Amino acid sequence: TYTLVWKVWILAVTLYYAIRIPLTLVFPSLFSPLLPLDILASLALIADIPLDLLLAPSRLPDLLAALPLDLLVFALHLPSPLSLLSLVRLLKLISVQRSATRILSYRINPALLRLLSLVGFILLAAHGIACGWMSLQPPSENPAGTRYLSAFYWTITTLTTIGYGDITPSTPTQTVYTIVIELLGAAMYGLVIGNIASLVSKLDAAKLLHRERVERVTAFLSYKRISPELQRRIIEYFDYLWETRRGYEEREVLKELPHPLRLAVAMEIHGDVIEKVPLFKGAGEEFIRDIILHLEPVIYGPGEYIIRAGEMGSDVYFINRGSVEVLSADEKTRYAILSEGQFFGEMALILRAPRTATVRARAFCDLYRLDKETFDRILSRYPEIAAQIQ
Amino acid sequence: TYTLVWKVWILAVTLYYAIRIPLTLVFPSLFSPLLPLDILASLALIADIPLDLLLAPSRLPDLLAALPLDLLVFALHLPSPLSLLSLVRLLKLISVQRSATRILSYRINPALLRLLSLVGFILLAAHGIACGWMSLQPPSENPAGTRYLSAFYWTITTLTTIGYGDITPSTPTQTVYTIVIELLGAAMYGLVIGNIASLVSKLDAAKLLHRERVERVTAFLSYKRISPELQRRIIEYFDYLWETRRGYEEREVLKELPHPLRLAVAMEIHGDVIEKVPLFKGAGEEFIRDIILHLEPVIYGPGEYIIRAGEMGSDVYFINRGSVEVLSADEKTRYAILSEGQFFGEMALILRAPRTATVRARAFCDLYRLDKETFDRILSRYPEIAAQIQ
Amino acid sequence: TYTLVWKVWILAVTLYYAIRIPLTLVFPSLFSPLLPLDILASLALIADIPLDLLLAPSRLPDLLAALPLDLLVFALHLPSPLSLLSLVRLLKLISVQRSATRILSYRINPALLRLLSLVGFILLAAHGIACGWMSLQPPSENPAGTRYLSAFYWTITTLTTIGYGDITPSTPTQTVYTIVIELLGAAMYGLVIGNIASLVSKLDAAKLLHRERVERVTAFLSYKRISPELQRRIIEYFDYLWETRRGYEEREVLKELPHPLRLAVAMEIHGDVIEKVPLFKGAGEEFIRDIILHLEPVIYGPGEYIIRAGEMGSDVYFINRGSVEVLSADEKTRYAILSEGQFFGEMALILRAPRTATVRARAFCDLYRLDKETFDRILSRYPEIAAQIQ
Amino acid sequence: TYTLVWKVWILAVTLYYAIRIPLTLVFPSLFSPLLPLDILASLALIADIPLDLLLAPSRLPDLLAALPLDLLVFALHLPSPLSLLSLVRLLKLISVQRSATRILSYRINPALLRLLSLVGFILLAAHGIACGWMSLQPPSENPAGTRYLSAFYWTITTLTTIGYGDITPSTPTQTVYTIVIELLGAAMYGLVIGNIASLVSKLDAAKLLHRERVERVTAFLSYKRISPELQRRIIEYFDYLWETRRGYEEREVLKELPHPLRLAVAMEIHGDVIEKVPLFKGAGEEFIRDIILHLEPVIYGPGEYIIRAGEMGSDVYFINRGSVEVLSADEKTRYAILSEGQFFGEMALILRAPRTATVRARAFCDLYRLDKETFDRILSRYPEIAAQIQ
Ligand SMILES: Nc1ncnc2c1ncn2[C@@H]1O[C@@H]2COP(=O)(O)O[C@H]2[C@H]1O
Ligand SMILES: Nc1ncnc2c1ncn2[C@@H]1O[C@@H]2COP(=O)(O)O[C@H]2[C@H]1O
Ligand SMILES: Nc1ncnc2c1ncn2[C@@H]1O[C@@H]2COP(=O)(O)O[C@H]2[C@H]1O
Repeated sequence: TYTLVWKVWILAVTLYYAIRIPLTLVFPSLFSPLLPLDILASLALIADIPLDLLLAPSRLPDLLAALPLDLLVFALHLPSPLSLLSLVRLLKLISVQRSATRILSYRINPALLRLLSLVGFILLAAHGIACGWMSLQPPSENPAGTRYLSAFYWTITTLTTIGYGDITPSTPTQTVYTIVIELLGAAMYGLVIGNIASLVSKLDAAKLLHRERVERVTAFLSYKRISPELQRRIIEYFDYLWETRRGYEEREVLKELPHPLRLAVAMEIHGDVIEKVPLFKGAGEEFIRDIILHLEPVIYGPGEYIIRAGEMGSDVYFINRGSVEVLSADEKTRYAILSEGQFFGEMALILRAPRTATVRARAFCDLYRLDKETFDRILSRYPEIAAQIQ
Repeated sequence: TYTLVWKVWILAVTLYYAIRIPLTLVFPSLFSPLLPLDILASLALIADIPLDLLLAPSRLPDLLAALPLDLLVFALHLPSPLSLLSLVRLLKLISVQRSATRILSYRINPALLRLLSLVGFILLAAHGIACGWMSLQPPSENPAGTRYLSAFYWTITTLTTIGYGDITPSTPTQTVYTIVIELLGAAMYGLVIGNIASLVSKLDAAKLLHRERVERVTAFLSYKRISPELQRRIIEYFDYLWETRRGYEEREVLKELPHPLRLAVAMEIHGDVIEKVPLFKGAGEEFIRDIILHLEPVIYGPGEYIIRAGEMGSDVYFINRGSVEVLSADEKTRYAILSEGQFFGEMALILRAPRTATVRARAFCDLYRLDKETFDRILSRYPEIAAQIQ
Repeated sequence: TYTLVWKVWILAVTLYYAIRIPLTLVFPSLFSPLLPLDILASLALIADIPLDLLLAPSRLPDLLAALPLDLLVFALHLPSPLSLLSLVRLLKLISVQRSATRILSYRINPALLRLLSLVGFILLAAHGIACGWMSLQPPSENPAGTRYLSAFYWTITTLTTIGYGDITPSTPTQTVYTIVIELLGAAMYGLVIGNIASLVSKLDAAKLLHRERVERVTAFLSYKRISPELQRRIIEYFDYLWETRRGYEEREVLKELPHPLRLAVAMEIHGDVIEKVPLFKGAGEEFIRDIILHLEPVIYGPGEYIIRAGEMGSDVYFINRGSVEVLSADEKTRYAILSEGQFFGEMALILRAPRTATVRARAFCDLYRLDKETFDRILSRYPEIAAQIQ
Repeated sequence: TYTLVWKVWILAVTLYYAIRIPLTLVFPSLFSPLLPLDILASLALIADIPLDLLLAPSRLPDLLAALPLDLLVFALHLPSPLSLLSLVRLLKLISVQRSATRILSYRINPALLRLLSLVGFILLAAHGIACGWMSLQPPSENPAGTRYLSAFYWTITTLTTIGYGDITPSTPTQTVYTIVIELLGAAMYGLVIGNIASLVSKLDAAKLLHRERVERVTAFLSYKRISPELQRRIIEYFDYLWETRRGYEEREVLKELPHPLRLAVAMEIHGDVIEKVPLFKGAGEEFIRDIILHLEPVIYGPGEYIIRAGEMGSDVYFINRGSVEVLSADEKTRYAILSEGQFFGEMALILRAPRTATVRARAFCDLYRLDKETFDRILSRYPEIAAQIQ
C-alpha cells in the first residue's frame, strides 16, 4: 500500500504531460512560468524505473518515456517538424495502461475497465487532436481560450461522428488532417460501440440462462401433451429455484471445489444435523466425514409425497431448510411436524421394516437424503459401527 | 394487486415531474395555474415511502426525492444557478427503474425490458436537454411553442448523431453545452446500438444450435466417406427432431428436474401404456415407479429394423407416438400392425427364446425401451413379482 | 411446388402495393391508366386467403389486407387525413414475412434471412417516407421525377445518419415529421448494426473453438514446465485434427445420433475391415453388431509406439486411415508394413502370450481399438463363439 | 517458402491495379508513360494460374482477371459506358482474399484477419468511389491533385457517416451516385462496427469465465449461510488457481488429448517423482505406465490437514509443486519437512496400519494422490509385484 500511491503519482505525472505537451507546442508562451513542474515530473519519470525494477520488448515504452527528450525542444526552440518528438513522453501511457489493468483486474469487471480506459484515452486524445487543428490554422488575433474552444468543438463534432459542418477545412493541409482524424474518429466510435455491446451482452447471464432452461423444459413438455396442472407446478418449482439460490444446481456448484474445501463446506452445511442422530452418536469422527460427502439434495414441492406408508422404503432423509409433516396411513391423524435440523426415515437403514407413516411436505423443503446401498457400502469398511448397528 | 396500481400512480407522478420541472424552469409563467397537481404529486411522493416500508445506500434516492426541495424555488423565485436543485425530484426515476425491473422481470425478456427503459429515459432526457438549450438562448420575442419545437429538433438531431447543422451554437456558453451533449448523445446512441445488438444476438438459440449440431455431424461424416443415402437419412432424422420437439434431446431435458417432478412427468407420459401389460398386471404400485424411471427413449426412422426374427434378443419396447408393423421371417406375411399405447417384445424378459417376428417401423416411432439386465436387476429386490414371473 | 409460385405471386402483389400506394397518394394523376393491375392484384389478395386455408390474433393482417379498403379512396377522392387508410394493404407484408421466414428457414442461415428481410423493409420504407416528405412540401412547378429524387435523397441522408443538411425542414409541420423519422432512422440503423454484429459474431465457430482449446492445453502445459519437443508434437497433433476432421472429436460427434443410426454409421465405417479377420469369420451377424459398437478411436502420431515387444498386452487394433509398420524387438529387421483396412494385435484376445513385435506408426493413423475386458465381456453372452475361440 | 514471395508479388500486382485502374479511367493522360508496368503486371497475372495449378465456380475470378480485358480500352480509347469493363481485373482481389485467409489463418486471430482485410478493402474502395465522384464532375480547369483531394475528402466524409455537407451534389446524376454510396457507406460502417464488436466480445474468455465461476460458487454459498472465514478461504483458493494455471482445471485440460499424448504428458510430469520410491523400484516399466495414469490431483490450502494421525487411511500422496510438513499426533514435535519430488503416505498401500503422523500443508501444494482400491485393482493383474509387495 505504499506503492499504490506511487502508481497514482505516476498516473498524475503522465496525465499532466498528456494535457500539457500538445498545449505548449501550440503556445510557446507557456513553459517559462511552468518549468518547475517539468523538473518535478521529469524526476518522477526518471526515478520510476529503478522502483519499477531492464531491456525487453515490453520495457522500452517506459525507457523512452524516461529520458528528457523534451525540455531541449522547449529551451532551444526547435522548429515545427522537429519539435514533435517531444510527444515521446506520451509513450508512458502504455505503462500506466498495463499497470492499471493488473492492479485492479478483479476489484471490477474486466470489460468496464477497458471501456473506462478507452473513454479516458479518447478524451485525452481529443485534446491532442484539438491542439493539432488549432496549430494548422491561419495566424490571426483571437483570444487563446476561444480559439481552443472552437478546436475542441470541432474535434468532438468529428469524433462522435455528428458533423454539423459549421466550421470546416479550407486549405489542403487542413483537409488531409481532417481525412485522417475522420478515420480515427470512426475507429474510436466503433471501439466505443463495440465495448458497450460487449459489456451489455454479458450483463444478464444467470437470469437469461435460467429463462432458457425453463423454456426448454416447457416447450418439450408441451410436446408430450402433459397436464396443465403439473406444468404449472414445474413452473412454480423453477420460480422457487430462481428466487432462492439464483437458478444454480446444488450438485454442480460444489463440484468446482477440491476435496478439502468440498469437505469443509459439507461439514459447515450439515453441522447442526449430524450431532442429533441416535445412530451415529458415539461413532467415529472419520465416519461422519464419509457419510457427509454422500448426501444428495432433493427438493420437494408443497404437498408432495416423500414417504408413502406401506412401501418397501430404503433411504433416510435429513431436513435442511423447509418444513415437513408426518401423517398416518389414512392421512387423517397427524403424528407430528418436523422442522429444519431434524431427520426422518431413520428406521430403514438398520431394519428391513416397511414404511410406518406418510411424510408429506408442507412448503418447499430442500432436504438431503442418504441411500441404503451407499450407507451399507461405506458401513462395511468400518467394523465397529458395523457391530454397533447390529 | 392493490399495490400495482400504486406503482403505476408513482410512475405517473415521477413521469409528471420529469416532463414538468425543466419546462417550468424555462417558463416561470407556469406553476401558478398548476400548483394543485404539485400538491397532489408531492403528497404522493411523501406518502410512498411509508407504504414502501429506512436508511441505506439504496434508499436515499427515494428519500431525497421525497422532501419538497422544489415549491420553495418556484414560490420564492430563486435565481438561475440556485434554482436547478429543483431537479432533485428526478432522483425518483431510479426507484421506479428498480421497481419495474423486478415486478415484471419474467413476464417479459430481460433485454427488451432494458431496451424499452433506455428508450424511455432517452426521450425523457431529450426533453430536459431541449429545455436547457432553450434556456441559454438569446431572449427574443418568439411564440413559446415554436421555440420549443426548434430546441427539441436540435436535441434529436444531436443525440441520434445525424447533425444537419442548420441551427448551431453561437456563443461560447452554448458551445460548451453542445460539446457535453454531443458526448452524451454518442453515449446514448452507443447504448442503444449495444442493447439492440445484444437483443438480436440471442434471438435464435435453439434454431441456431440445432443448425450447428447438424453441420458438425455432417462435416464429420463426410470425412469418414459415408454413403450419401445414409447421410440423407440422418439429415431427415434431424429435420424430424427439429419439427417435432424443437431439437432438444429427451434424456437431457428431463434431467433438469428433481426426483419427484421427474417421477410425476414419467408417470404422466407412460400413463395409458403401463395399464395394459399382462406381466405387470396385479403387480405392486411401487414396482411401476421403479420400472418407469428406467425407460430409455429411442427413435426409429421409416423402414428401420427394430427386431430381426431369429436374433437372440433381450429387451422390450413400448410404443409412445408413432406406428410400427410386425412381419414374419421372410417379410412377406404381415401378422399385425401396432399403434401408440401398445407394446411388443414382451417375450424376451421372462423367457430365453429367440425373436419370433421381424418388427419394422412405418413412420417415425418415438418408442421407449427397457433393457433385460435393468429389468432383472430391479426385479430381484421385489420378491413377489420375482415369484410371479417364474 | 405449385404453391411456391403462388407465394412468389403474392410477394409480387404486396411488393407492387408497397411501391404503388404511397406514390399514388402523392400523385393522384396516376391510378386512372393503371386500375387494371389494381383489379388483378385485389383479386389475388382476396383469393389468397381461401388458398391459405379463419379468425385468430395471427390471421387478421391478411384479413385486413384482403378487403378492398382502397379503390374507394381513389375513385371517390377522399381528403388528406382520411385517404391514408389506403395503407391498410401494407399489413400484408407481415404475412409475407411470416411465410418467407418458414418456407426457407433451413435452406439459408437464420441471421442472414433476417438481415436481408430488414434491408428489404428499410428500402421499402424509405420509399414511403420519401413520399410523405414530398407530400408535405410547398406546392410549386417542378418535374415529378426531380422532386421525388430529392425526397429520396433526403430520406436516405437521414436514415443512414449521415445528414449533409443541404436540404432541411422549413415549416413546423415538416420539423415534426423530421423529428419522427430521425427517431426511426436511428432505430433502423441500430437494427442494421445489431444484425450485422450478430451475423459476424457467429461466423467462425469451429475455427475459434479449436483455437481456444489449443490455447488452453498450451497455457496449461507451459505451467507444468513440459519439454518444448513434446509441446511441439502436441501442437502438430492439433494441426492434424483441424486440417482433417475440423477439430471435432470422434466419440462426441456420433453420440448425438440414436442407436439405429449410430449402428448404421459404425457398420458403414467398419465395413471392409471386419470381413477380413480369421477370428470373427463364420461368426454370427448379431456378433459383429455387438463388437462394432465398442470400438474406440485413438490417433497415433508419427513415430509413436503402439505396441512394445515384450509387454503384457491386452487389446487389438484395427487400422482405419493411416499406415503403420511392424518391427522386431531390436527395431532393426522390419517384418512387414500394414495399411488401411487391415488389423494387428489379434494374438492378445484369444491367448495369454506377451507381445511378439513392436508396432511403430509411420504417419498419423486414426486407428480403432477393442479392449480385452470388453471383448471377453460381450463374448460371454454368445456361447458358440465362446466355444469357437477355445 | 519460394511461393510465399510469389503470393506477395501477386498481392502487389492486384494492389497496383486497384490503385491504378480507376485513376487512369478518370485521367487518360496517364497509361502512356506507364505501359511497362502494365506489361509486367499482365504477364504476372497470366502466369499465376499455371503456377496456381481449371474450371470451377471458385476459379473464374482468377480466370476473368487473367485475360487482358484492359489495354484494349486504353489503347483504342473506348467511350465512357464501355470502358468500365477494365474493372474486370479487380475480380483478382477475391483470389488474394481467399489465399491470405488460409496461408496465415493460425499465425493470427481469425477475427483480426477479417477486420484488417475489411479496412484494406474499405480504403481500396474509397479510392474507386473518389475516382467515380471526380469523374462525374463539371469539367473545369483545376489542378489534378487538389481535385482528387476534395473527392477523397468527400468519400471519407460520406463513408464514415460524418457528413459535413460542405461539398454536396448538384446535378441529378450526382445525386443518384450519392444515394448509392450512402447505402454502401452505411453498410461498410456497419460491417466495421460489427467486426469490432465481435473482436472485443471474445477478447477476455478465461478471465471472464473464471470471474463467473467464482461468482456462482459465492452467490450459492451465501445462500447456505456459510461462515465468512471459510468463504474467504475459498475466494483465496480461486485467486491461487487463477494466478498460477489461469483458471483451468487439471483433469479436464488433459482429457482433450489422445492416449499416447496423455501418457507422454503424464510421464513428463511425474518424471523425477517415480524414480524415488522404495516400493516401485525394481518394478516393471509397464507398471509405471499403469499407475501413472490413475494419479488424481488435489490442491490443499495453507494449514489444511492432509493426513490426521490416528485415522484409518487408505491412499498415498505425491508432492508435485508446493511444500508440506509432517507433525506428530499432538502437533508439537515436528518430525520433518517435505518438498517437491518427494512423497508421503506410503505406509498405507502395503499395510493395514492406521496413520502414524499428521501431515499439514504449509503453502499451496498441488499434490497428486493414488487411491488404495485403484492401486490394488491394477496391482492384481501384475503377478510379480503382487508377490514383491507381500
Ligand atoms: N410418532 C412419531 N413422531 C415423530 N416421527 C415419527 C413418528 N412415527 C414415525 N416417525 C417418522 O416417520 C417415519 C416413517 O417411517 P420410517 O420407518 O421411515 O421412520 C419414521 C420416523 O422417522
Ligand atoms: N401374432 C402376433 N400378433 C401381434 N403381435 C405379435 C404376434 N406375434 C409376435 N408378436 C410380437 O412381436 C414380437 C416378436 O418377437 P418377441 O418375442 O419380441 O415378441 C413378439 C410379440 O411381442
Ligand atoms: N510376420 C508378421 N507379419 C505381419 N504381421 C505380424 C507378423 N508378426 C507379428 N505381426 C503382428 O504384430 C503383432 C505383434 O504382436 P501381437 O501378438 O499383438 O500380434 C502380432 C501380429 O498381429
